[PDB]
Amino acid sequence: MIRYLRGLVLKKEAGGFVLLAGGVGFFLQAPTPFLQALEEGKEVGVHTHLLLKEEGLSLYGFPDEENLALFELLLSVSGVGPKVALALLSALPPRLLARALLEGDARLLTSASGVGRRLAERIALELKGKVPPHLLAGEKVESEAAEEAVMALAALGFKEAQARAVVLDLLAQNPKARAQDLIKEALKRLR
Amino acid sequence: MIRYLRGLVLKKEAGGFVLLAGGVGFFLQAPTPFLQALEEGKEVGVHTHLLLKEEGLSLYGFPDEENLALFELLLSVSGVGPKVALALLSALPPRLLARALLEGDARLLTSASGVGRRLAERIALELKGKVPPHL
Amino acid sequence: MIRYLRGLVLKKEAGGFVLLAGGVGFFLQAPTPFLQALEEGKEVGVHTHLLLKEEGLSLYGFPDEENLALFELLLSVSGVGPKVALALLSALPPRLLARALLEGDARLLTSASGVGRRLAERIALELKGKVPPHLLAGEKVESEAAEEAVMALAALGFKEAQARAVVLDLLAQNPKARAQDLIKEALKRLR
Amino acid sequence: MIRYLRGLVLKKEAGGFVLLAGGVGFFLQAPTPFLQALEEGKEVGVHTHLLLKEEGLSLYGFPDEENLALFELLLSVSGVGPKVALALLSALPPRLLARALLEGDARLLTSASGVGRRLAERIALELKGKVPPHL
Amino acid sequence: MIRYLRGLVLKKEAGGFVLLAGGVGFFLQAPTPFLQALEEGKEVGVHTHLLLKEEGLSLYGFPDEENLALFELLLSVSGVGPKVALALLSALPPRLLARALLEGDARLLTSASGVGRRLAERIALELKGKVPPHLLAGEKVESEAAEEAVMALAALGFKEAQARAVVLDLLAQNPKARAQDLIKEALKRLR
Amino acid sequence: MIRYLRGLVLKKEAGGFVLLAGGVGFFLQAPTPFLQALEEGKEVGVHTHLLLKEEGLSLYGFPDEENLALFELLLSVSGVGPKVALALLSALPPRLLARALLEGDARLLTSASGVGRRLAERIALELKGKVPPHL
Amino acid sequence: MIRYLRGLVLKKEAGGFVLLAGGVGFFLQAPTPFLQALEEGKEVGVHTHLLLKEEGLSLYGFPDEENLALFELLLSVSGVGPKVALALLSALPPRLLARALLEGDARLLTSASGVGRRLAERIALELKGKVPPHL
Amino acid sequence: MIRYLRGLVLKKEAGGFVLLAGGVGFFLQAPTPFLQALEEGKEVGVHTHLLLKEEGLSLYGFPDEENLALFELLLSVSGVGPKVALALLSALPPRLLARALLEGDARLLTSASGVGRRLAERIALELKGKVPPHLLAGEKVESEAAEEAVMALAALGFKEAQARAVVLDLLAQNPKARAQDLIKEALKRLR
Repeated sequence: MIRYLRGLVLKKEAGGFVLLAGGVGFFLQAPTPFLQALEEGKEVGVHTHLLLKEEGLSLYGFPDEENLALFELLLSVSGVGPKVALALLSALPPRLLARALLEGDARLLTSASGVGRRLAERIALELKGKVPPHLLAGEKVESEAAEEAVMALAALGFKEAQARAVVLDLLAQNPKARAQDLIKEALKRLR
Repeated sequence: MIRYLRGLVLKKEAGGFVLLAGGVGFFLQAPTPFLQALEEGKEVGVHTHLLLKEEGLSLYGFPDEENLALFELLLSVSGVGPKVALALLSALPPRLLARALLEGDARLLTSASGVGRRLAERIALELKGKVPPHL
Repeated sequence: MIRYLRGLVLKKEAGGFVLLAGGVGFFLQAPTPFLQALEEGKEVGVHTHLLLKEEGLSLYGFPDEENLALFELLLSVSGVGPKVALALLSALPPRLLARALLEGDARLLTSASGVGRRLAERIALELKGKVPPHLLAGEKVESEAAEEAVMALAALGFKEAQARAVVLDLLAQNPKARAQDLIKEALKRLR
Repeated sequence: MIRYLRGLVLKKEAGGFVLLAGGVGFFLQAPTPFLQALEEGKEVGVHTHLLLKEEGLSLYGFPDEENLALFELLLSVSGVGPKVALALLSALPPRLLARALLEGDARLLTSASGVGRRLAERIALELKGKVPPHL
Repeated sequence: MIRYLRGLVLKKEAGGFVLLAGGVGFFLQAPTPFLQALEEGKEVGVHTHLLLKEEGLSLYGFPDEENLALFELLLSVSGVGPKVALALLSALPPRLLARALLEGDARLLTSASGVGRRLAERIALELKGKVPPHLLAGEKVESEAAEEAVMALAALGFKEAQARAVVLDLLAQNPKARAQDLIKEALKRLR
Repeated sequence: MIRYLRGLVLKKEAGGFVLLAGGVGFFLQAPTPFLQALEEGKEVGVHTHLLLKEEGLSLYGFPDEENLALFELLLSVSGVGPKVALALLSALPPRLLARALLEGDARLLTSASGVGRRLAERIALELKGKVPPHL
Repeated sequence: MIRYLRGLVLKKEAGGFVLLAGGVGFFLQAPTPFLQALEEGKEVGVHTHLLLKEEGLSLYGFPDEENLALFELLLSVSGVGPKVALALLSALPPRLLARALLEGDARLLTSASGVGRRLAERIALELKGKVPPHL
Repeated sequence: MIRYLRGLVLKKEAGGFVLLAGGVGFFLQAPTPFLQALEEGKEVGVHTHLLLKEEGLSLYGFPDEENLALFELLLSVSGVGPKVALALLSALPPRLLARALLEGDARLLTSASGVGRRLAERIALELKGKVPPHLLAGEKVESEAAEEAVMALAALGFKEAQARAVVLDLLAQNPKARAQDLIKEALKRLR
């Protein structure tokens, strides 16, 4: 239910940390990497993952949707718990873990704290193939293809505005527009 | 306990979406139609249903007392599949469903994915006259 | 955990209603009486009572601490659930129910929707005596014994302030001060 | 998931108190001492511990990582009695407790109400060297 | 595990009875019909059906494999318990119940003590088709097709033995031999 | 499933006894009276009651449909204590019990060990008119 | 607790058979092969395995410490399917199985009915070096 | 329920063995000692102890009531299972274990396979005192105090019968009669 949260890093820890979102001091565990790049006092967003139990409720935080994704997916397997999933996530980088998970590197998995011999195997055979659409490379947008379009246009002659004023109108009739397909199509209406 | 949630759709995504409700990202699964209709980046209120599990909580937002109601009704059978639930609610509009559920139309239900003859067949029977007039 | 909440009465119902506290639309059941004296649109405070389950979580609201108290106490008994406890609370007034519960009117209990024959009995034998400190009469403070003190003083001669200015100083050295014990003790220092 | 709660003490009351945390009245049971010390009507932060049950959630606020820590430690035994837990934490100050727990002093624990010889006796054993130096 | 048992009918009952097999007095419930055709004192065989629980173990007895069969099959359905299954079995004859169960007479099912409206339906939709190989007519062998063969042979001329002495030898080379296919084939070797 | 067991009392012993039933030593707990009356080394039939548990089976032999019946009846309440059960059946004869149970006499039940006022008090209520005439 | 049962095969029948063990008809499911080999009307001893369930007991007789052993081994995985168990034991002889299980041969297991690639695939892994030399 | 059993030792094992009582081959675990003094082929009595579970039923056998006693008592403690209880029983002799258990030798307990450090302690603190009436020395009757009486009498003069014929009559009026109290009391009636 709780997936995202914003608040102060109130106080860190070995494998946990506390987020003062609202007026509530939430306590969530996270991967060492993420955990370290975490500094008390500054606001922060966290991709959380609730988790019931038989004695209480648990919160697990992550740097970005990607991570969260694996953590879940990971928990998806029978036998793998938060600790392990966390280990794996705390050991090798997501991207590399995504691949590994897909392909099935029970070898590479073992190669990481919480190093599970046969477990790394189950987790492997178990998610081979079953992994992942947009998850082999951390989603990251470059530059404003829009502006980027213009910027090109300007340097190609066309007085800025002339170029920007029609790049926009282009993104209108067609929101999807890689600078390329955008830029070109401008030359057309800029003949 | 959550029945209604009104806030920003922080991010549509697949079978669900994230709704911001005052510093807290709530994640709800919801009917494909609704799902697509839903425009991210803006506000929205959605009559929801909080569902607990071995894992933990699971929210389900819908556009009205309407869909919600069918969702909940479908949930009380055996193929309680919120999946199936959502399966059905995604394939047939509330009106056709309610009329189908009620007049027990298995010769339709099957549209939903995952609802073979059997399930639907023994879904209508299970709900024989449980589908409230309000349709 | 959740005991109190403030928000709009978003939408009422047969035996339930929704409280839009925060940005969340919480749905809680309440006693018919309380329920009716409830009007969509106006802010309201609710003495809530969470309740886990095996399929979801449930919220039960109440007019005042008193009620909440019984509702719990009620649930305290083996076999009595929210519905019943609610019935009982929805039927006869708290005060009368508090008494009844104490004394043991399995007769009076039955005498109320959800009218349980032997249940009214269990619930009776079961809480006989086990009920309640400050719960035989809805807690309700009268007038500002403080001011009330003064007000008397003024009408007894003493120019207001003279009287108020020392009633306060009296509540200082001694916060607990029924107008009586307060008033008198003023005449002393007002000789 | 709640570990820290900082807000207005809406109402001290008996074995607990109500803390206002942004439009929501949270209710926490807590150690008698703390409890009395606690002045209602003002602000307060309290390191808490959320405990689930058949019934449902139960919060437990304490004044420090300190008490909290002992509370939690005591909770993991068998006489997991948050009652007993609170029983002990109310009778002996964290220092004496931790030193007692650790050096396993049953010849003390019994002060707490509900902790007969047996329980305490088999509480020290259970925690033999589980009481962390930090005392 | 326990399916069959032999012992005295030690003492009967409303819907139960006790079988003293071994030295143990076993107590099993059975269908009224079967139950009535049961008389204390005489040995008897029972087609039993154990059944664990959360408070004890239960034994359900039946006249013949056929019945037992239905009782189980019956229990096979979700929601139908021993009581109901028993009712159904205690009401209409197996054969007719077998048919009904196959075809799906939620109408005929209801038509019987423990008369379940929608239940008779579930039980119906639920076992439609899923019922039963050799279970539409109580298995019952006629006469010794073997001897029967002979008996015919004798009356057809052939001195008894001559006929019997070769019927046997026929059942040898071929155990499966309806009197017909048996008899004929004798005339051949009796030419 | 065992209701009657008839065989040699291989060994009386404390709160139970061992009965030989064709190469198998069965062990039954039973009412003190019966228990003492019982002469070991000889034969005996005893209407029993097999009770399952977390641990496992538990037999309870009694001298008649009579006692058995009360034993079983008492077992269905909450203080299902076959102990309490046996407690009561050991203190009061079936007749007085049945008449007590039925006319709900708590002013007696207490004789049994372990049955405080409360239990007995809320044992009669629980069985108000459940005690079958046959007394 | 039953490991061996030796008595008359009162009636072969389908996926099981009834064995008479001194006035008591025991019913055991068993491997098809064994099953057919089995001649009804005569005696037989069969190393068994008693399995409890929600329903209740379930016996499983086999012809040797051999098959029994594999049956039991297969039972401890996840697709604990005594069905699958029997499925496998019916398709491959103990020797090939044990050698297959052990050398983890999924490129075979699939013969058994109900054992798709996946199951078998994650049956060998589960038993990697659990298959005892004795083959 | 099952406490005693007689049958052949059909086949032994590492920590188990099979008893063919009736026609059933029962499989029960026992203590190594007991286990070893066990030889396939010979009849034997076993002090058994059933034990349900969530996957099957378990049988644990013992040499004599004494042992069985401890095994149970042992299981009585929270955390100690059949294995451990068995270990303990398989390690040190009952008598010594009975004492130990009473007194509380967490030291001596540890001193035995399944050597539990803190467990030996729990088991200790836990049964200290709570152990055992007639269980500090394996119950074992000497000689027929009766005959023994006589035998003395004869050697003291009195012609055998004369002595035996009145020892019996003595055990009659008084079954409880240590040879001593028996013998003497004979001299009286043999004056």
